[PDB]
Amino acid sequence: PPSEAEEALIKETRLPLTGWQQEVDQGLTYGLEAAASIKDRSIPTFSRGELPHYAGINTFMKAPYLEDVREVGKYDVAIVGVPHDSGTTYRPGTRFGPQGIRRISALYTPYNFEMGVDLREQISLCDVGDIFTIPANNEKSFDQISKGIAHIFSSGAFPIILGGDHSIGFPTVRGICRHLGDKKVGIIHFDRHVDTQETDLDERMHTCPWFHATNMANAPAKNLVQLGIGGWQVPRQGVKVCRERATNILTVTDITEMSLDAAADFAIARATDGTDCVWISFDIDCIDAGFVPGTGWPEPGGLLPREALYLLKRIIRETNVCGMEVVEVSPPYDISDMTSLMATRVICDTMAHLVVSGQLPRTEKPAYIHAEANMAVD
Amino acid sequence: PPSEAEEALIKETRLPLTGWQQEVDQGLTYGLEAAASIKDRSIPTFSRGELPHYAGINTFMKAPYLEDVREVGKYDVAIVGVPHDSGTTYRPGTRFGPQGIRRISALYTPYNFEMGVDLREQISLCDVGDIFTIPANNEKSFDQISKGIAHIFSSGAFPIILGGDHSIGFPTVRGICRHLGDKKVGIIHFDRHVDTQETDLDERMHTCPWFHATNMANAPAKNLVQLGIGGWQVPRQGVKVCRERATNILTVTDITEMSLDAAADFAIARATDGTDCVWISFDIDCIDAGFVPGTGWPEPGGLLPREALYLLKRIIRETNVCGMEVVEVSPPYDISDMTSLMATRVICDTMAHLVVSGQLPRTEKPAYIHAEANMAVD
Amino acid sequence: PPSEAEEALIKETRLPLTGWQQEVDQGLTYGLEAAASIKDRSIPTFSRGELPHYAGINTFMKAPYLEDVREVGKYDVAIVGVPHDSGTTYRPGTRFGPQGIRRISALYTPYNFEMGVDLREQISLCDVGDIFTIPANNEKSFDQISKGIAHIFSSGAFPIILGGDHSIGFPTVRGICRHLGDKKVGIIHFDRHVDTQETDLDERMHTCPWFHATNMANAPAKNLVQLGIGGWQVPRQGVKVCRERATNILTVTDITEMSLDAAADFAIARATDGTDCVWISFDIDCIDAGFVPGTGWPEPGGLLPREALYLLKRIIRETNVCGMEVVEVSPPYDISDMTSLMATRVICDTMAHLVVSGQLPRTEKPAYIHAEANMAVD
Amino acid sequence: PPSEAEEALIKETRLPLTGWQQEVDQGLTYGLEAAASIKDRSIPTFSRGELPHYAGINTFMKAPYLEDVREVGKYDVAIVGVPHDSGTTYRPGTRFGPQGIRRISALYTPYNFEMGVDLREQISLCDVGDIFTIPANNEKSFDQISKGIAHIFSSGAFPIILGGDHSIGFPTVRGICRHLGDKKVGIIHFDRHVDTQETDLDERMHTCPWFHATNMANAPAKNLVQLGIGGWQVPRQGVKVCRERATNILTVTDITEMSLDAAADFAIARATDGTDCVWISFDIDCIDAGFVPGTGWPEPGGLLPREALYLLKRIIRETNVCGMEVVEVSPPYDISDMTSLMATRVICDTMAHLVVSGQLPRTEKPAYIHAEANMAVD
Amino acid sequence: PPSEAEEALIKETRLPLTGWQQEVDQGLTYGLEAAASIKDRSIPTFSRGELPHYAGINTFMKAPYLEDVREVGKYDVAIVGVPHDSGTTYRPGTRFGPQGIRRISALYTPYNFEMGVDLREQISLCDVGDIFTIPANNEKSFDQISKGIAHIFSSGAFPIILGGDHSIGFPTVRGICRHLGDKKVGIIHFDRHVDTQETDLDERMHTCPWFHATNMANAPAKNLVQLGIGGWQVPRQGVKVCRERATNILTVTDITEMSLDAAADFAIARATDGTDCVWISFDIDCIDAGFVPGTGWPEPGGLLPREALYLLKRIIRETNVCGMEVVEVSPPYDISDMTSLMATRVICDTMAHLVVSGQLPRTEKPAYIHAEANMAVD
Ligand SMILES: [Ca+2]
Ligand SMILES: [Ca+2]
Ligand SMILES: [Ca+2]
Ligand SMILES: [Ca+2]
Ligand SMILES: [Ca+2]
Ligand SMILES: [Ca+2]
Ligand SMILES: [Ca+2]
Ligand SMILES: [Ca+2]
Ligand SMILES: [Ca+2]
Ligand SMILES: [Ca+2]
Repeated sequence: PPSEAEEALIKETRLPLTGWQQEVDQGLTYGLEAAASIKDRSIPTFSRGELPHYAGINTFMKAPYLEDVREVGKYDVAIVGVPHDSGTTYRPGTRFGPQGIRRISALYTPYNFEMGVDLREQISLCDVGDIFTIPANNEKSFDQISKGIAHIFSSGAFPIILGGDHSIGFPTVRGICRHLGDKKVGIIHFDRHVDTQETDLDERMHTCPWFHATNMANAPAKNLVQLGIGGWQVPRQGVKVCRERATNILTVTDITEMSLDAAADFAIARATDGTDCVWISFDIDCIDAGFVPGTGWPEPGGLLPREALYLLKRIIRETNVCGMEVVEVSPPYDISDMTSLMATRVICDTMAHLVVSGQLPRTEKPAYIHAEANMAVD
Repeated sequence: PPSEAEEALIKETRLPLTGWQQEVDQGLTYGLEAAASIKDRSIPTFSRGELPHYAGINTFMKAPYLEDVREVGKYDVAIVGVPHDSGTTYRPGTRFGPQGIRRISALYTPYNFEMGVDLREQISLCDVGDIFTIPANNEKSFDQISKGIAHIFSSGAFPIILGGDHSIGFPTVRGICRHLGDKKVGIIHFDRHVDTQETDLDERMHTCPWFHATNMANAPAKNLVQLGIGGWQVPRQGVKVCRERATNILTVTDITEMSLDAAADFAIARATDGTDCVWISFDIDCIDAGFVPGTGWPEPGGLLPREALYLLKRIIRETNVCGMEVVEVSPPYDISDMTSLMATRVICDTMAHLVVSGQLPRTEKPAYIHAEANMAVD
Repeated sequence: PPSEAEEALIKETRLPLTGWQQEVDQGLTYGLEAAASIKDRSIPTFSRGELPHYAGINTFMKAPYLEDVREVGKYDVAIVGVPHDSGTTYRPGTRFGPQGIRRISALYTPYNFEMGVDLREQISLCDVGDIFTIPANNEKSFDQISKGIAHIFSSGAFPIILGGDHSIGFPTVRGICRHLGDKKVGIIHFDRHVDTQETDLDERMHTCPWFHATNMANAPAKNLVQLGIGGWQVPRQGVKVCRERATNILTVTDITEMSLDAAADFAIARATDGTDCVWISFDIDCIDAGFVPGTGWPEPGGLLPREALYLLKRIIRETNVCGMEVVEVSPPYDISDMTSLMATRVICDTMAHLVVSGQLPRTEKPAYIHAEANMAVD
Repeated sequence: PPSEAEEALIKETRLPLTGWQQEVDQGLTYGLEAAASIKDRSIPTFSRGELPHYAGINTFMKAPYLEDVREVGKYDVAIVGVPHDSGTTYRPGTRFGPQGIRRISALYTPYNFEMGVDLREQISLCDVGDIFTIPANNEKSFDQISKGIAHIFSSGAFPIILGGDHSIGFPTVRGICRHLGDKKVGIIHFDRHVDTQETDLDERMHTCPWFHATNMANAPAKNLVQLGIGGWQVPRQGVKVCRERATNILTVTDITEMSLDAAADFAIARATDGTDCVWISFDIDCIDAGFVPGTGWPEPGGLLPREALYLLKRIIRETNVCGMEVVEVSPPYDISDMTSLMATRVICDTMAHLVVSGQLPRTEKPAYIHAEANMAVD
Repeated sequence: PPSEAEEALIKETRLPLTGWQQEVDQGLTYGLEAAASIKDRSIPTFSRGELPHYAGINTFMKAPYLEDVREVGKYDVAIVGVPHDSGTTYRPGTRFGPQGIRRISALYTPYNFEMGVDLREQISLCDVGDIFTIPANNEKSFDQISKGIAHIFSSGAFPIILGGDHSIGFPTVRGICRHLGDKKVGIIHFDRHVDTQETDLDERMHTCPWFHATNMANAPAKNLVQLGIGGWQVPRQGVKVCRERATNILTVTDITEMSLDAAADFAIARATDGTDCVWISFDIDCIDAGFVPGTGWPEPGGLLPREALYLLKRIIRETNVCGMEVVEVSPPYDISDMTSLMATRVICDTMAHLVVSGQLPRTEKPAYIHAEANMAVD
């Protein structure tokens, strides 16, 4: 058989360069041709585009900033920041998650070697900026989040949420469910922590999103899949809810003992049994603490990066994904954006798996998207 | 007499709110009205504008990003980043100066209390992004810098350069001089270091800009004013040039002994005697090292922040300023953007002094701006 | 005249050692005598007390932890943490302010050289731990804060609040006013920022405490003194309130130009004219940013440490102080607890000035303390 | 069979102590005997040698500094720093790579437990300091690097290069090839990134070394082995060159799927097929980002430390190695020299594998070293 | 009158370049001529000497490392590290003080602008490395320190000690006194802390050096001058000793109120009245904590850098100085070597004041140096 590297070289030949040339051409018009001493005449005077990586205004992957969010339906993918840390029960700082992710994403090119995907050539991506979150009122912030996510989801753009603490899992899923009609969504949750209790410190904090999301008819708790649960921070109150609502859990040791392929098989089967789409909710703290210091609830003995990324390869390519959030990156506790980088990799890999599996670009709005918002979903 | 505080309260009443309302209105159109639970209906769903400060895409002071640089002449002020550290002789990292300055500038409002200036109401400001610098070839990077700065300067927009190491003082001033005709520019240089030697490590590095700038006829060395020189890093080769070319120097002890007012009088008189405009070149390392850890050549015993800022009040308001650069901020060596914040304060104070003194907005292009570039200035 | 140092040596002779011996004796009983090889038989086996400074459980200044808060009236001073950052409009992290202050306070002894004060000998101090704050609901957190501060204040113990963001200035002052009857309190506010607007991001955040506090009859806005206001972060909305309510403001330049003694005279006269006590609200960001990197709204050109500490000497010793809060220390943004240390110094100096001026220990409850809570003060 | 630990105890008995005693004796002569209260009379007054580890002047592993580089041929191994970051396309800082590596190397002893190697007893090692690099002119810096590396290589000393960004792979290999005559060198490249494009930002940067090295007749692209390629930073321009020149690539997943032994077999076979020696070029970023934060292009999902070190065991012991470089350590982005430590381990393990396999010390100059420099190799 | 800057330009003309040329010439011999593309033929291939500043082996100011300490009497100044933190009562880490000072000293040139001093031209300086300190036994470490300092002092070289915690003040002064015969030394001590108690934590720690030093007949307590004492960390036990032994103390407020000139007059008069030489003992924590975060006992409200440096100008130039130590730099708590830089500035300024005042180079051994060690001084 050919190696992955040998296939990668062949796949690269199949990718076009029209998106690259478009950016070069616009850069030369809007940034001027370079000074006379520059030999490569694709270089402008003012950086306009990907290069140099260390320069420029940092939107996610230097995607266009879409100021007018009413136009978001014109894009295959919309990156949206949710700078919300009012749900944090230990360290705050994840209100800057979106900023750290955007900053470090400038290191990347739009191309993935192993998969032969070039997002600049194969999808349209925009960055719509951030939800106007409300630090002093978690519930008001939830209402802002749901309205913005509902707007993006109903437009047909695929939403990728930069968190923000995990409490946002309730208002993001609520925003989706406002436009699901009677369709059902399975939640695939990567986390050490079950996040299923009712209240924490008198409010609906990051330990509580799935209690409230699975109270909605569109999100069955029996289709909630929780990958990586364990350690010393899993609240007993949440465990009780998982047991009584019959959620689907694998610990880290379950995953490594059964094999990653069997663990992914479990997640796919359980999340899709009686649902129409799947929501991916990736808590960066599911990765062993040694790789993600910039997070509020680090825990040793988590998933290693290649394990988490392989699980994503299986799950994203084999389910109908309606959106994703990557939560709990907390830049004030990070070192050289290590944790933001891990989150960026999850986001970019996910987009590439959606391309490989033919889910993006979409040729039509998915059947599960309903234009009228059901404001009584919760 | 009335206190500064009493005058500030009166001055604030004289400022309009049309620029504020314009941003609110655009934010509501482009970011949607807020969710129903939000009481303040100036708040949108998506952050679009100043608020929240911790959110959004970080251009300088959240000014509009001007993608099409050919339109820069429509703005009173253009912020331009010069992410260039090929001139550094000790620590690199100031290629990220523009990024750190943009990031921390989100903390500011457009309004200065003591001066009664609101930049959102009184000027138009844009951020044109960054010059496409050339890390492996200082001279090519210089050529890019001069072309971009010449473009901005000739448009009539007032250029504010975010450095970048001090080597850029040559290509920025060269860019200006390309459009000065036979007019002369006095350079007011805040620094512990004279920056006047011919080469360093075989090239034109940050210790060399003024040797090469004052070789140009438009920039007389006799009008170069160097405020703060001293310590253990001033190269003897540069001192020799200062002596032979008769530059105007005050040490930190000279400044504090003679009084800040007398020091400013000296700078104004010497920089304007036989010149038509003044270029401000502010090396962040002129501030005592305890306030600016994120820099390549820190030195104890520098200016204290209030001293540097008072000197700027006198100098900016009493000279005809053609542009400014703030150089040597090196975020990798900083703590919580302390050094970027000091540079942001210098930049914003300067804009406010230009407003107070009636230099901005301009009612016409200044007499010293010539449309045709003299590419043989150097 | 004798120098301050000469007076300090004489003052030290006047201090007893009974409090020291009491701690040594308890340490030997509860921590055992030392191993046989230890020569100094005041040393125990287990650290119990001040020594070693790097060891032990970190309450503030290693004061006794008062588990049963119903007993707080037995102490001259009660340290209370308010780990609240739901009012932050830029960086969070000041929910850990109390932790950083407690940690670094282990460096101190109970004795101040220049003042000849030994708090271990001259007052009883306890640490009551922290208010149970509510990160997801600023208003609920306010209600907790007011109840706890009211409890401490009404007991007769002098309350020192470790913040926490400045939004807590409303619930702390509200807690005091619940027990002031019809007596009036003047607020002496050290800050670059006026903190007087009505709402921010739809809530009562750290820019808003004094709008809401001076709406209470017991806290006249005409007695609010604001020392250090200036820079680029002072919201215009707050300036409008200061003007319309006639608060008393001095900028940093006002203070340094008029002399610290004249500035203190102004603060004392204005805060005490028609009031019965004074509340001290010290925002750590009033100190120049170079000294306080661990804060959410740093600003260059602030007060230097010796200036702020001298103002405190004048103000604390010459007013009848009912309590104090030190706010906005944000350890995640600090370097080696520099900012926590500055706050610790403010707190300890204040206690020493209260001792020097004869305000502590109290011989009786002050006339302004009313036992029944007026829950309708706001 | 005996365990590795059991073999290690036996191997240690076979190592002499003459090199240790020589250092002790010189230390006592040059550093004086210890004060009278010191019992171990191998201790001097002044640290001179390995001990204490936290003390002294930090050459690599506290090896002798060879001031006169003309004498380098007297040593089995010469450590040379290349403080060069003009080839960096994102973060600079690797100009301090050599400093960080030297600093943290003081933690090590000269002895490896598992291999039973003591470099103080079995080889002569010197530190020749650093190449005088040229930050403002990448090409001039390349010329300095090639001259210095050619000098060391032609002397018969085994060169170990402390980088410095990967752009130096061209001038280091060029320096070797100047003295290879018509002999051929296979390059074994550990990296996530192919580093094979022609120019980047108009120059020959760290993404370009192997394009230019394999243009030389002595370095066949068909013998270039690239271990670990993948992620989102592999430039398409480089992939095209790899395909057209038929380089040998394994991804991380290829390596882990095929087994480390099979991956090493592949590297050995392909790099030695038609070559006379092998150059090892180890980019620290081939290790998963969680272990190497101090680097310019970190990437998740890389090699784990034990995987990289096992590959080195197989490859170094089973090829004729002519030199090695370890590149891209960037101390400004590191935490407690973690990344410098990983690079130190690679360097020291490599020396030990050369000893175990009988490649060092050399009994004669290798047949492939030619005394006359071919300055036209490129 | 001429400004300091005008005098500096004239003074620079009076300095030779023979020391510079000597280093250039040796660098070209030992580091080879540069590659052909380098235009400045003073540049070698291998860095050998001052340049580049970011390169090379870091001895203090890149001075020659004197391996054979028996030759130290051939040098005007000997830098000696004392990597000792067994006397620390709060934070350790100052065992790395010498390393941080050496590292950051590479930023400096040998020339001071304001004073017109070039140490490369006017003195011979060596770095003798570090004392072999004994972390587990403070008293054994003291014995090593005294033997090494006695050796350097008796040779006629001027000793500059890089600490290390202040406990070393006893063994360093003891080393000097072993060679003072019956001559007397006045100690000028810059510190917030008196450092005069008998024991701390059962041993002679950094709070105790002057108790034990002034027990020696050669060091009269009545000539001990303590500049900057104050704050909350001054132990009462030490204050008692200061009072009973009649030491000479000025607080920070004493110094600023009386004027720096009067404070220096006091220090000079009191330290020299009945003594033959003066020992300078500079605790970095005498500087306000905002400038020196890397220290074990930081304190707000200290000296500002320019104040401390001016005091040194007066004191060093007007006393007969026999040696100096700069203590308590703790790199693990520093930010970007800020604190090491302040200590480097103190050291270099001191050398320059010794040159300006004609104390170095010495034309003969000072009358107070006795060749035979009096081992019974203590
Ligand atoms: Ca979670
Ligand atoms: Ca979690
Ligand atoms: Ca400069
Ligand atoms: Ca400078
Ligand atoms: Ca405040
Ligand atoms: Ca404030
Ligand atoms: Ca590489
Ligand atoms: Ca790489
Ligand atoms: Ca001391
Ligand atoms: Ca001290």
